[PDB]
Amino acid sequence: GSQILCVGLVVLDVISLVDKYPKEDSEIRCLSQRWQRGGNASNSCTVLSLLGAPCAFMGSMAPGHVADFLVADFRRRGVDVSQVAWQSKGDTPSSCCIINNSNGNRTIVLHDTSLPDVSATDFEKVDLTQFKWIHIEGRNASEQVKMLQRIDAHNTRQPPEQKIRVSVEVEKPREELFQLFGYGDVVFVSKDVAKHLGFQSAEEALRGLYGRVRKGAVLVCAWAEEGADALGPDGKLLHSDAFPPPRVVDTLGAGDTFNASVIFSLSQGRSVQEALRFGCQVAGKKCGLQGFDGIV
Amino acid sequence: GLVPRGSQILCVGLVVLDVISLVDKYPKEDSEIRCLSQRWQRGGNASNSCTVLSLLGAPCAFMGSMAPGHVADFLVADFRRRGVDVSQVAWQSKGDTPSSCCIINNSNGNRTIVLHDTSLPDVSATDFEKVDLTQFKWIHIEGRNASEQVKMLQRIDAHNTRQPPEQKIRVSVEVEKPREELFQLFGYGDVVFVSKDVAKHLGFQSAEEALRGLYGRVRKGAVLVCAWAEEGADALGPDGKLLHSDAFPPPRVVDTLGAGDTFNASVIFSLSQGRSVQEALRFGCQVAGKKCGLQGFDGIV
Ligand SMILES: Cc1cc(C)c(C#N)c(N2CCOCC2)n1
Ligand SMILES: Cc1cc(C)c(C#N)c(N2CCOCC2)n1
Repeated sequence: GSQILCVGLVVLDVISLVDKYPKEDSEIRCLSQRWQRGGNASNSCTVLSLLGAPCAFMGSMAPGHVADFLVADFRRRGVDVSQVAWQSKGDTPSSCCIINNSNGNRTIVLHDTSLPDVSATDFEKVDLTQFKWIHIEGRNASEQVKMLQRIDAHNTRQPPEQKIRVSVEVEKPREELFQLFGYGDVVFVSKDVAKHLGFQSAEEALRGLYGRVRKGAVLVCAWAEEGADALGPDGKLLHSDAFPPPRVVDTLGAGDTFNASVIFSLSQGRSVQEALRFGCQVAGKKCGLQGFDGIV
Repeated sequence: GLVPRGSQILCVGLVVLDVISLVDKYPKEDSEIRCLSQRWQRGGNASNSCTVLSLLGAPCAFMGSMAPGHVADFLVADFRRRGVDVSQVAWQSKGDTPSSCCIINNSNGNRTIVLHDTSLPDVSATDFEKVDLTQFKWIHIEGRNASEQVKMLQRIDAHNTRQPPEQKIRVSVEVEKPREELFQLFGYGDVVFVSKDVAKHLGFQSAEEALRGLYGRVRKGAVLVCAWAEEGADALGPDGKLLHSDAFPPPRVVDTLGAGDTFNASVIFSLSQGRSVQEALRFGCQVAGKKCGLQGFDGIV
């Protein structure tokens, strides 16, 4: 149990860096362009790798020239791809990302290619003994709940010192995913999900959604410039102010930087308060740079 | 491989990777949306004309700037898919292979474009100097970096001076963008294509007005051509006779993107086949009109 595993998506981010967001029906030239390996679980593996944590990525990929770019990027970062669910049907998903250089805002137009998702069958083949931590990016909820029931069953047959710590991410405001609330030691709920459920702050969301988490779980909600908050079994609300850079240039994957940094800090035995703080610290650092290089 | 002497039609200009996404609604800044469909296409004027020439049955070559990388790889495989000779590409050690993001709102049909960056250098006169011209029977230049292209055109003129009339390379130029620097290109080539957009920005309200008002800018013996979409196209040569062909509209209009490039390549093809200017005008109108009722370039011939 020496590695952190992230189960989720790997998407090709085709990036255009603009000085201002284009008005509808307008024609504006971009400042610069780059291809970036994206996908939430995939971005968190980049961050975990830079933090010095051995990690593995599990997600669906389709053989082609794009997957060769993605795989070469994963390998250059030392991310283990041995668990990848290579598919025969479907193309590798790609997205057009417009990054506003003046405020760091990122607009994503995702092309979801109907690539078959990672299944409980794919997960059943995985050797759970090499993993210290397993993070699951909420996608195919019913099929992931089965992956989560499999980790819990393994845990019950293991000593407390050899148990696999589990984290879940509920980013999209999709009702199917609200069952995952639900499972795991740490539950990351997005600001978008929280707002969609009628909450105007991180503290409100935590108080209103805690009843949905597993006994003894920590519910975490980041709220951009408002920093981030956490709530555990003790009922004590924990807050961390954000660490915004003086110039916010790229927020693409900031939330993924936060999740990965919180997971790394907890996996290192640090307190929830310290982990919240470290999450905001690394995410804030990322926001003042293009991509993920130089975050540490 | 071995290209026979005076066998190819060369087009010099832009190649860009256009990523086109169809959306339910225009995305609001800082949001993550899912497009209805996404297409990766090879674009650019000279690039589109190259595809059309291959489909017409002509050996053709593309000359343009690319930087090694994944974008270039996609573009090279798309050129090769269309039988385009890619050996004259000006590879660049600095800059980005052009890529554009187009967003189409499915509801109103509006097109929002994030254009490629200006980082990649255009083909230069020194890059063009290194080209052995003997395998080309026709060279078409898309007006971009005018001062450098003027020298490319002077080089061809020099080459032609030393050749018997049967081994002279025919030349065409396209002034498509309403940019002042491009207007000096009107004085070069045997055939000059002027866009409706340029004509309008110069105050002309019809293809007849544009040709009459701009013919003085062309070199002796040149033919000035202007397509005006639904109004068809005109041509004017040294005899002073305004030639015209009506448009050949398709039953339903599907995709007009690259219709001007289809017209250009078809007029060039027809002229290179020894057909008259009137026959070339008609042929260009027919092929471009058929293209408009088709998605992309499949089945234009
Ligand atoms: C979108 C967004 C914008 C900014 C300015 C920050 C920062 N700093 C940020 N993070 C806050 C901490 O939690 C992770 C995200 N996210
Ligand atoms: C944009 C545009 C729209 C339409 C409907 C046509 C036609 N027909 C057309 N072409 C006319 C011939 O010359 C080339 C262009 N172009």
